Amino acid sequence: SAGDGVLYYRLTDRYHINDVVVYEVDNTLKVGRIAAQAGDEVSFTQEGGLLINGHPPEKEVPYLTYPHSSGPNFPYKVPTGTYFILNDYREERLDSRYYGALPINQIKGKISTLLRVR
Amino acid sequence: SAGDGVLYYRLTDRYHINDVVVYEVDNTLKVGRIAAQAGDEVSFTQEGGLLINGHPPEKEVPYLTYPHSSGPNFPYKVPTGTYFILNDYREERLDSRYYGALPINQIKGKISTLLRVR
Repeated sequence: SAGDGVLYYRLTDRYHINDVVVYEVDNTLKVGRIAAQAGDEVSFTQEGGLLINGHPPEKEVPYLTYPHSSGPNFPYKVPTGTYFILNDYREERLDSRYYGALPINQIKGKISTLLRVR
Repeated sequence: SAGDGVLYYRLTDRYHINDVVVYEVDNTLKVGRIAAQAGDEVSFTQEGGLLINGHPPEKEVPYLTYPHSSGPNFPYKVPTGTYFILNDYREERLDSRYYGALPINQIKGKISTLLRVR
Protein backbone atom coordinates (compact mmCIF):
# COMPACT_ATOMS: atom_id res chain seq x y z
CA SER A 1 0.00 0.00 0.00
CA ALA A 2 1.01 3.67 -0.11
CA GLY A 3 3.78 4.88 2.18
CA ASP A 4 4.35 8.45 3.21
CA GLY A 5 7.58 8.72 1.27
CA VAL A 6 9.39 10.56 4.06
CA LEU A 7 13.11 9.73 4.37
CA TYR A 8 14.24 10.96 7.81
CA TYR A 9 17.63 12.44 8.71
CA ARG A 10 19.53 12.22 11.98
CA LEU A 11 22.37 14.72 12.39
CA THR A 12 25.76 13.24 13.34
CA ASP A 13 29.13 14.80 14.16
CA ARG A 14 31.26 13.02 11.58
CA TYR A 15 31.48 9.97 9.35
CA HIS A 16 33.78 7.01 10.13
CA ILE A 17 35.98 4.83 8.00
CA ASN A 18 34.01 1.75 6.85
CA ASP A 19 30.62 3.57 7.00
CA VAL A 20 28.12 2.71 4.26
CA VAL A 21 27.17 5.96 2.53
CA VAL A 22 24.93 7.19 -0.21
CA TYR A 23 27.19 9.10 -2.58
CA GLU A 24 26.56 11.18 -5.71
CA VAL A 25 28.73 11.08 -8.82
CA ASP A 26 27.60 12.27 -12.25
CA ASN A 27 24.12 13.02 -10.78
CA THR A 28 23.82 9.32 -9.87
CA LEU A 29 23.02 8.22 -6.27
CA LYS A 30 25.06 5.16 -5.39
CA VAL A 31 25.96 3.17 -2.23
CA GLY A 32 29.53 2.43 -1.16
CA ARG A 33 31.86 2.62 1.83
CA ILE A 34 34.29 5.24 3.14
CA ALA A 35 37.72 3.63 2.67
CA ALA A 36 40.03 6.61 3.32
CA GLN A 37 39.91 10.20 4.53
CA ALA A 38 41.82 13.46 4.11
CA GLY A 39 45.61 13.01 4.20
CA ASP A 40 45.54 9.26 3.57
CA GLU A 41 47.59 7.73 0.76
CA VAL A 42 45.70 5.10 -1.26
CA SER A 43 47.70 2.50 -3.18
CA PHE A 44 47.22 -0.89 -4.91
CA THR A 45 49.10 -4.16 -4.98
CA GLN A 46 49.28 -6.02 -8.29
CA GLU A 47 47.55 -8.91 -6.58
CA GLY A 48 44.39 -6.83 -6.07
CA GLY A 49 45.04 -5.55 -2.53
CA LEU A 50 44.12 -2.07 -1.35
CA LEU A 51 46.80 -0.33 0.74
CA ILE A 52 46.05 2.67 2.99
CA ASN A 53 49.09 4.58 4.26
CA GLY A 54 51.22 1.61 3.25
CA HIS A 55 49.22 -0.94 5.27
CA PRO A 56 46.76 -3.57 4.06
CA PRO A 57 43.62 -2.92 6.12
CA GLU A 58 42.25 -5.90 8.09
CA LYS A 59 38.78 -5.25 6.64
CA GLU A 60 40.20 -5.46 3.10
CA VAL A 61 40.91 -9.18 3.29
CA PRO A 62 37.62 -10.05 1.52
CA TYR A 63 38.09 -7.66 -1.41
CA LEU A 64 39.87 -8.02 -4.79
CA THR A 65 40.49 -4.46 -5.88
CA TYR A 66 41.69 -3.31 -9.31
CA PRO A 67 42.14 0.23 -10.63
CA HIS A 68 40.08 1.99 -13.25
CA SER A 69 42.27 2.69 -16.26
CA SER A 70 40.91 6.24 -16.63
CA GLY A 71 40.85 7.10 -12.92
CA PRO A 72 43.41 9.14 -10.93
CA ASN A 73 47.11 8.37 -10.81
CA PHE A 74 48.09 6.19 -7.84
CA PRO A 75 49.45 6.42 -5.24
CA TYR A 76 46.68 8.87 -4.51
CA LYS A 77 46.61 11.47 -1.73
CA VAL A 78 43.08 12.09 -0.42
CA PRO A 79 42.47 15.89 -0.39
CA THR A 80 41.27 17.91 2.59
CA GLY A 81 37.53 17.61 3.15
CA THR A 82 37.07 14.59 0.91
CA TYR A 83 36.23 10.90 1.30
CA PHE A 84 37.62 8.06 -0.79
CA ILE A 85 34.64 5.80 -1.60
CA LEU A 86 34.75 2.13 -2.69
CA ASN A 87 31.85 -0.06 -3.85
CA ASP A 88 31.58 -3.33 -2.00
CA TYR A 89 31.18 -5.17 -5.32
CA ARG A 90 34.65 -4.07 -6.38
CA GLU A 91 34.27 -4.90 -10.05
CA GLU A 92 31.87 -1.99 -10.33
CA ARG A 93 34.86 0.36 -10.53
CA LEU A 94 33.01 3.67 -10.94
CA ASP A 95 33.67 4.80 -7.34
CA SER A 96 36.59 6.95 -6.18
CA ARG A 97 38.79 4.71 -8.32
CA TYR A 98 37.34 6.66 -11.28
CA TYR A 99 36.08 9.90 -9.71
CA GLY A 100 38.73 10.48 -7.08
CA ALA A 101 37.83 11.24 -3.49
CA LEU A 102 34.50 13.06 -3.08
CA PRO A 103 33.77 16.31 -1.23
CA ILE A 104 31.26 16.15 1.64
CA ASN A 105 28.46 17.74 -0.40
CA GLN A 106 28.52 14.59 -2.53
CA ILE A 107 27.98 12.37 0.52
CA LYS A 108 24.21 12.30 0.99
CA GLY A 109 24.39 10.47 4.33
CA LYS A 110 25.28 7.24 6.16
CA ILE A 111 23.03 4.15 6.17
CA SER A 112 23.08 2.49 9.60
CA THR A 113 20.14 0.11 9.02
CA LEU A 114 18.22 -1.20 6.04
CA LEU A 115 14.67 -2.51 6.40
CA ARG A 116 14.40 -5.72 4.42
CA VAL A 117 11.67 -8.19 3.43
CA ARG A 118 12.65 -11.73 4.59
CA SER B 1 38.23 7.42 13.25
CA ALA B 2 37.53 3.76 12.44
CA GLY B 3 33.95 2.52 12.51
CA ASP B 4 32.90 -1.07 12.87
CA GLY B 5 31.55 -1.26 9.35
CA VAL B 6 28.42 -3.16 10.38
CA LEU B 7 25.30 -2.30 8.37
CA TYR B 8 22.30 -3.62 10.34
CA TYR B 9 19.09 -5.09 8.93
CA ARG B 10 15.58 -4.94 10.34
CA LEU B 11 13.11 -7.43 8.85
CA THR B 12 9.83 -5.94 7.57
CA ASP B 13 6.69 -7.50 6.10
CA ARG B 14 6.58 -5.62 2.80
CA TYR B 15 7.74 -2.50 1.00
CA HIS B 16 5.42 0.45 0.28
CA ILE B 17 4.97 2.72 -2.68
CA ASN B 18 7.21 5.81 -2.30
CA ASP B 19 9.80 3.95 -0.15
CA VAL B 20 13.45 4.87 -0.75
CA VAL B 21 15.29 1.65 -1.62
CA VAL B 22 18.76 0.49 -2.44
CA TYR B 23 18.45 -1.34 -5.75
CA GLU B 24 20.88 -3.34 -7.89
CA VAL B 25 21.08 -3.12 -11.67
CA ASP B 26 24.10 -4.23 -13.72
CA ASN B 27 25.94 -5.05 -10.44
CA THR B 28 25.59 -1.38 -9.43
CA LEU B 29 24.00 -0.39 -6.07
CA LYS B 30 21.82 2.67 -6.54
CA VAL B 31 19.15 4.57 -4.55
CA GLY B 32 15.66 5.32 -5.88
CA ARG B 33 11.99 5.06 -4.96
CA ILE B 34 9.29 2.43 -5.49
CA ALA B 35 6.86 4.08 -7.92
CA ALA B 36 4.67 1.11 -8.92
CA GLN B 37 4.05 -2.51 -7.99
CA ALA B 38 2.84 -5.74 -9.58
CA GLY B 39 -0.21 -5.25 -11.83
CA ASP B 40 0.20 -1.49 -12.18
CA GLU B 41 0.29 0.14 -15.61
CA VAL B 42 3.00 2.81 -15.97
CA SER B 43 2.57 5.48 -18.64
CA PHE B 44 3.98 8.92 -19.60
CA THR B 45 2.51 12.20 -20.72
CA GLN B 46 4.38 14.16 -23.39
CA GLU B 47 4.67 16.98 -20.90
CA GLY B 48 6.86 14.86 -18.61
CA GLY B 49 4.19 13.48 -16.25
CA LEU B 50 4.22 9.96 -14.86
CA LEU B 51 0.84 8.19 -14.91
CA ILE B 52 0.08 5.11 -12.75
CA ASN B 53 -3.08 3.20 -13.68
CA GLY B 54 -4.16 6.22 -15.70
CA HIS B 55 -3.85 8.70 -12.81
CA PRO B 56 -1.20 11.34 -12.17
CA PRO B 57 0.02 10.59 -8.65
CA GLU B 58 -0.14 13.50 -6.17
CA LYS B 59 3.49 12.86 -5.19
CA GLU B 60 4.55 13.18 -8.85
CA VAL B 61 3.84 16.90 -9.03
CA PRO B 62 7.51 17.79 -8.38
CA TYR B 63 8.96 15.49 -11.05
CA LEU B 64 9.63 15.97 -14.79
CA THR B 65 9.85 12.44 -16.14
CA TYR B 66 11.02 11.41 -19.62
CA PRO B 67 11.51 7.91 -21.03
CA HIS B 68 14.77 6.20 -21.88
CA SER B 69 14.89 5.61 -25.61
CA SER B 70 16.22 2.06 -25.17
CA GLY B 71 14.01 1.09 -22.24
CA PRO B 72 10.78 -0.98 -22.30
CA ASN B 73 7.78 -0.18 -24.46
CA PHE B 74 5.16 1.93 -22.65
CA PRO B 75 2.49 1.64 -21.44
CA TYR B 76 4.26 -0.86 -19.24
CA LYS B 77 2.63 -3.54 -17.08
CA VAL B 78 4.61 -4.23 -13.90
CA PRO B 79 5.12 -8.04 -13.60
CA THR B 80 4.25 -10.15 -10.57
CA GLY B 81 6.85 -9.91 -7.83
CA THR B 82 8.57 -6.82 -9.22
CA TYR B 83 8.95 -3.16 -8.29
CA PHE B 84 9.11 -0.24 -10.72
CA ILE B 85 11.94 2.01 -9.45
CA LEU B 86 12.49 5.71 -10.28
CA ASN B 87 15.47 7.90 -9.35
CA ASP B 88 14.51 11.12 -7.63
CA TYR B 89 16.85 13.05 -9.96
CA ARG B 90 14.77 12.01 -12.95
CA GLU B 91 17.32 12.94 -15.59
CA GLU B 92 19.40 10.02 -14.42
CA ARG B 93 17.20 7.71 -16.48
CA LEU B 94 18.94 4.39 -15.76
CA ASP B 95 16.22 3.16 -13.36
CA SER B 96 13.22 1.00 -14.30
CA ARG B 97 12.78 3.33 -17.28
CA TYR B 98 15.76 1.46 -18.77
CA TYR B 99 15.83 -1.85 -16.86
CA GLY B 100 12.12 -2.47 -16.43
CA ALA B 101 10.64 -3.35 -13.06
CA LEU B 102 13.02 -5.21 -10.74
CA PRO B 103 12.50 -8.51 -8.94
CA ILE B 104 12.72 -8.46 -5.13
CA ASN B 105 16.19 -10.02 -5.06
CA GLN B 106 17.43 -6.82 -6.68
CA ILE B 107 15.96 -4.68 -3.88
CA LYS B 108 18.64 -4.66 -1.19
CA GLY B 109 16.42 -2.93 1.38
CA LYS B 110 14.57 0.26 2.37
CA ILE B 111 16.31 3.32 3.85
CA SER B 112 14.15 4.89 6.57
CA THR B 113 16.80 7.25 7.98
CA LEU B 114 20.13 8.63 6.85
CA LEU B 115 22.69 9.89 9.35
CA ARG B 116 24.09 13.15 8.05
CA VAL B 117 26.83 15.62 9.02
CA ARG B 118 25.31 19.13 9.43
